[PDB]
Amino acid sequence: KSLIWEPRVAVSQTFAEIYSQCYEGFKELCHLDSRFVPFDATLFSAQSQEVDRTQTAEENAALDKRVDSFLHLVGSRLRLMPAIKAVEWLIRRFRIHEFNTGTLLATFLPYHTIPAFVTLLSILPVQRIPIEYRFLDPYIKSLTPPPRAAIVQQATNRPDLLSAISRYTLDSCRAKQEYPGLISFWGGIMAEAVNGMIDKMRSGRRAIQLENDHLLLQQIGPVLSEAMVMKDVPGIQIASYMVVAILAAKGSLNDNILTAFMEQLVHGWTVDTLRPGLVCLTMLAQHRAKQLSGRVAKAVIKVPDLVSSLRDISKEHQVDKLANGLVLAFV
Repeated sequence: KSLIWEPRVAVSQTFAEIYSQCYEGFKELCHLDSRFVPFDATLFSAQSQEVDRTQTAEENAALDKRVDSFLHLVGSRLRLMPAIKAVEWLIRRFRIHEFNTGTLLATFLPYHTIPAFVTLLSILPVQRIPIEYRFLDPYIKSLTPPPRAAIVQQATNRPDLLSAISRYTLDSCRAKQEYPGLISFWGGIMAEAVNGMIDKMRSGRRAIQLENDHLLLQQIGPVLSEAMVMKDVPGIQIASYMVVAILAAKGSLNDNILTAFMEQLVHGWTVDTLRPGLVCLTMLAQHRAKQLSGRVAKAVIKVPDLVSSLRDISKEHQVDKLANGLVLAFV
């Protein structure tokens, strides 16, 4: 029942004493980032000292929604002690480790090497832990951090967990509460998990390989589609282009799929992602059919000195097929 204090200390603290300590933390977050200020009326108001969750189903839904929004917002700062104190308040007062334990695990997950992660493990109720996170059961029992490699392998073998990681990341993006560590945690997990799923699904039998490919695209296709059109977050777009490049260069995918990706890419790309996207469009054409759609072609020639940029990309990449399909598609 505490992120900071051992049980002997915590049982004797009054809410007045908890609040006064955690509120200093929240007030420090407000000075770093004014987006914290609206929760001053809500989760961190003085009256919250006496709010008992149990005492109202629609209220609890609205509090669950405010808690989840705060967790997304605070996730970028979990290495600071003010952030840990603000979370502690929600844990002590609103018991969010029991009623919001899925959002809370996802918020802390990219910080799996900091001590607060293990402290959080030691107070999670194991039977309220969602199914896609229960690979953490050994690490709760041993009070040691899971290594990145254990998270990669579980994400690779459990669509559940990859999907929870994607959903949390996309929801932060939609609420403009993302941060660099989050984008990078997602992109690297998804890159290696997709690479691991490709290797597990590799077949010498055409029928098996085609089905595997359809299974894989059903798991990860929508997530990659949403991230490729997140125009306010170039970092998530560029991360998704890295995943799509692995699918093109390693994945053995039919030309309707690669074409689908090509068009989703040029639909979402902006002046901030033009070069990395063009590198991606190139690897999608090299691994495809010789002539490309009009969607793609009408967008690709709006790229400032396109021929100059392709000669550059040719330093490290196979560029013939995209210029060829650009050529062959003006008719």
